[PDB]
Amino acid sequence: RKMAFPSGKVESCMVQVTCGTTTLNGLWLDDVVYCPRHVICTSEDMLNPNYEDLLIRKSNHNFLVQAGNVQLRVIGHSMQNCVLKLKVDTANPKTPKYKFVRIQPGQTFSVLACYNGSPSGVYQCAMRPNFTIKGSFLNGSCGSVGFNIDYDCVSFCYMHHMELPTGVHAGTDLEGNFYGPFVDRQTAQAAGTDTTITVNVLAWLYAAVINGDRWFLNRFTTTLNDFNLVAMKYNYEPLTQDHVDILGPLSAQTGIAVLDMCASLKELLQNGMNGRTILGSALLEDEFTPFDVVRQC
Amino acid sequence: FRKMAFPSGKVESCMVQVTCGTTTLNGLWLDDVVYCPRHVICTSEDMLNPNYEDLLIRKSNHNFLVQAGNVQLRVIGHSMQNCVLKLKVDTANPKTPKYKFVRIQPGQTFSVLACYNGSPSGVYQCAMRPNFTIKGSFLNGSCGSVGFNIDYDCVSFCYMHHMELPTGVHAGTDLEGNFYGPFVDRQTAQAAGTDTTITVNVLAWLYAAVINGDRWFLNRFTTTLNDFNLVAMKYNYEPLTQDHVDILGPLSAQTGIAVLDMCASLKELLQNGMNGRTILGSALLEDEFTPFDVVRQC
Ligand SMILES: COc1cccc2[nH]c(C(=O)N[C@@H](CC(C)C)C(=O)N[C@@H](C[C@@H]3CCNC3=O)C(=O)COP(=O)(O)O)cc12
Ligand SMILES: COc1cccc2[nH]c(C(=O)N[C@@H](CC(C)C)C(=O)N[C@@H](C[C@@H]3CCNC3=O)C(=O)COP(=O)(O)O)cc12
Repeated sequence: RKMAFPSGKVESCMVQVTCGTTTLNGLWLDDVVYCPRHVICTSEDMLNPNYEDLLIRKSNHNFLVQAGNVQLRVIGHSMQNCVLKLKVDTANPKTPKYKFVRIQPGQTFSVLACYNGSPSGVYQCAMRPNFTIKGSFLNGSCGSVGFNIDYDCVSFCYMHHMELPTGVHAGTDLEGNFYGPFVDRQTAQAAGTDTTITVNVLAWLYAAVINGDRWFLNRFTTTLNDFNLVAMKYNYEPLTQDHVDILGPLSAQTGIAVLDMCASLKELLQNGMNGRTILGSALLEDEFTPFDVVRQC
Repeated sequence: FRKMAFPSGKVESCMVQVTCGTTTLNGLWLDDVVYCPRHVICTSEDMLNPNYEDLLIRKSNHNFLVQAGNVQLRVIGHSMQNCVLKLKVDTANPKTPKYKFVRIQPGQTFSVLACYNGSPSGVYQCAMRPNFTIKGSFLNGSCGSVGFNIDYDCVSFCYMHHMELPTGVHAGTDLEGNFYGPFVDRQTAQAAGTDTTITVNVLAWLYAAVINGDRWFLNRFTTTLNDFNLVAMKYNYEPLTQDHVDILGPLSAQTGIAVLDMCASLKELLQNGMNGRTILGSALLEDEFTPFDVVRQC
């Protein structure tokens, strides 16, 4: 099932940042607070703000950073693409081991949704191929982060900025770079047309096999280039070499070649399910990575 | 609209590892007591059918090996409340939250924090099914994992994991050791009563889908409460009470759709199938969101 990482290490890092009357969420790691730069906007700013000129008018004493109602004093500020970095005078004693990472489409992560620096909920998300995520966010949620946990090291990968007219969501990595062609303006932006995450559909077929559901296994094989040409015709992502490599463990475990599996999914694409389920669903599931399959299992 | 768990940090600070001999599971460390399932004291040979009390009198405090991360806690006492072992230790959990022990009623949801060897591993949302099972995600060594709700800094523990049924649904107890359902902490194959679908939750979920723009299942018809329950019972859905009607008010006030209107919508879904369409991306009528879960998310 959809399963989030335990959130306690990220929870102890959430703070709020206020400019005038705009309060977003921030991420407090060591003695730096990271938040979306549009906190320095007010209403007339937003259509096309001048973050350069807006941040010139700013001084350290304009920034109210609070862990709860305890203020942390700002001693430096700077902009790095779309994230503001506020240097504070206290190193967060609950700073976990961590890295900032830029994820690829198809990869999953947990979102800690927060409001006023207060965690509200946790859930698993997948970065769609059009660099949106299908999240759950109200107003006040900007600055909420997404993350993975590997050996109690936290890999921060997403900071939330935007809800698109289609209800899906957009944001940056922790260096302030948007995933996708989105800009942090009060603007109706359009997502690229999404596609199905092929490497994840394959992982899910392996998990079916691991569990005894293998009727779909065929006797054929394919080249990777022939599958990628047939896959794009069904709005499926083409497979990279990195995709085949992370399918490796599930391949070895089931004994099924990655490219026989590809030839098996192709059949499911040309001929459908035939009123037959796979792991209980009538639809192919594309938001479990091979890591998520191995994670449990 | 996603299935959302409560932040698990408050529970993470409480999970520990409990080992007796060659069996290990998770315990819950609040104040100066560690709570764990009682079959941790069982040998392999014992687990088929053991006398738990005589198994416990023959126990020494020093045979219990409680590890909280890297520190070993010392057991200065023990007792047994139903299927839950209470291990008094010489150290109080300094990170003990405001908490309470609650017995959940069927249809209600909670967050499960899946743990292994006392280490948290995942968190997700479950519902107490009508037949007092939960459709969990649990492996070897998950026994002692807990379910809980948080309500303004207060944690309400409602479930401790014990068992996976042959059908692959799961069973356990409240934090006073009383099983949900007719299950026992024996190593035997146990079946549950026939399960049903949580009606008021499906309706909350239909209301969720309208709030997210999905409207294709709405219709102009309406129904009486009793004529809806006749059809719901026919399809193995729980009955709808007036109380359930009232709990749904906020969603019905919010969307402009009277509850008895959404029931006519659900009745037609039950009698006509979904014709290959989808609601909030699901091919199935989802019944593990309560009205409170929808309200708090939307
Ligand atoms: C013409 O305008 C539009 C037209 C059509 C679609 C549009 N979409 C946005 C947008 O999304 N705008 C960002 C801010 C940008 C301008 C930097 C925003 O509203 N983000 C929210 C999260 C959002 C709100 C609810 N659910 C979320 O995901 C926060 O993170 C806290 O913002 P608040 O200060 O608390 O209101 C503007 C817009
Ligand atoms: C003939 O026997 C059977 C036949 C058919 C079905 C059966 N089902 C069970 C059962 O579920 N038994 C509990 C222990 C009893 C004594 C209450 C258990 O087996 N295991 C887990 C949780 C489980 C592990 C797999 N998924 C979970 O949810 C623990 O965590 C504690 O024990 P372990 O640490 O694994 O040794 C026995 C059985």
